[PDB]
Amino acid sequence: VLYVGSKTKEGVVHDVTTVAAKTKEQVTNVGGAVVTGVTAVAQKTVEGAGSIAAATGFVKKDQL
Amino acid sequence: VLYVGSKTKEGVVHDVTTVAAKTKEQVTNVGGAVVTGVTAVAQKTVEGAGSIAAATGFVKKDQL
Amino acid sequence: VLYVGSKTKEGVVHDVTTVAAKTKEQVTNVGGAVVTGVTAVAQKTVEGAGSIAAATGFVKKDQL
Repeated sequence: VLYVGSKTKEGVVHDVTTVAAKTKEQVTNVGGAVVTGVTAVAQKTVEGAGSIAAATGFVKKDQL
Repeated sequence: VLYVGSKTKEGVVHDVTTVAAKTKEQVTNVGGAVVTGVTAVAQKTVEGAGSIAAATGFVKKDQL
Repeated sequence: VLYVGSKTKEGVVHDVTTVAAKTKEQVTNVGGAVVTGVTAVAQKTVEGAGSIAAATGFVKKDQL
């Protein structure tokens, strides 16, 4: 009766490897979003109306 | 009666490898989104109306 | 009756490795968001309406 229960991985980010030698960036930003990098987001549950989950480089401008 | 239960991987991101030598970027952004990088998003559940999940380089402008 | 219960990993970020040699950045930002770095976000639950979870490089300007 071994492992009668779970042995799982839910919403998992592992063994992410990155090797970026050079980024000679002249980044000019005027009222905007710029994303230059490793972004790991692991979630199990997100709920609600109008909800944003794991947004990267986002620009939200509502005339509401 | 081994492994009578689960041994699973649900919503998993693993063994992602990246090797980017050079990006001599002259990134000019005026009121917008730019994304230059590794983005790993692992989720199990997202719910709700009007919900955004795992958005990357997003621009939302509503006249509502 | 071994492991009758859980042995799990829920909302986990592990074994993230990054090697970035040089970023000779001339980052100019005027009223905006810039993100240059390792960002690991592990969550199990986020709830609510209008909620933002794990936002990176975000710009929110509402005319509401």
